[PDB]
Amino acid sequence: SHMCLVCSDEASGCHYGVLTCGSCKVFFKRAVEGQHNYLCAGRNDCIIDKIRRKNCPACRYRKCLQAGMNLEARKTKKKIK
Amino acid sequence: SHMCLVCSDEASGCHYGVLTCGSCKVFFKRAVEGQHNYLCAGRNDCIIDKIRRKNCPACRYRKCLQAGMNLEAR
DNA sequence: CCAGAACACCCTGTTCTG
DNA sequence: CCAGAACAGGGTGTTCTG
Ligand SMILES: [Zn+2]
Ligand SMILES: [Zn+2]
Ligand SMILES: [Zn+2]
Ligand SMILES: [Zn+2]
Repeated sequence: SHMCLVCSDEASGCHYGVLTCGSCKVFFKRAVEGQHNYLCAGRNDCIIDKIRRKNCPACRYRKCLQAGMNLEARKTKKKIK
Repeated sequence: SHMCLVCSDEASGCHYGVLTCGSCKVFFKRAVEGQHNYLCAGRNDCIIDKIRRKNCPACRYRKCLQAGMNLEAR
């Protein structure tokens, strides 16, 4: 019953190594598999929350990285301990 | 040959009273009618240019109004 | 030439499947 | 539980129509 660490929406589980909602889970996967040459229109600190997370993919992706999301998370936990 | 005064894309003609591109023309009309209440994720001063105009409809719509865009101007 | 409508795509987020 | 795929919708921008 926790909150997505990236956007504070209703979290759905531990995804790519972090507590997140589903939207952030698929957003991160899409961002890492393509290019993430996104551009912030503000000052690289946009507020990423449930209604505003769509505004700035640049800052959203940055928060994903900063919370520790990574593709090999599940496979890394499966080497422990 | 010219420049949209809202997003700086190549403008297409005078729309709603102002030199704008086509995307800004239709954005503005949708903003006034659909009257969604948009919310900035920054500080209400986002850069509105070709690639970023889509990031912040609140600020884009503000820049539209500030450039003089107006529905009943014809 | 411009307003408005239609179309066509992208991005997103929910649901399905392995 | 959680990854990845599929599917459904909203916003955006170009083209079409009045
Ligand atoms: Zn989230
Ligand atoms: Zn940002
Ligand atoms: Zn424009
Ligand atoms: Zn803004």
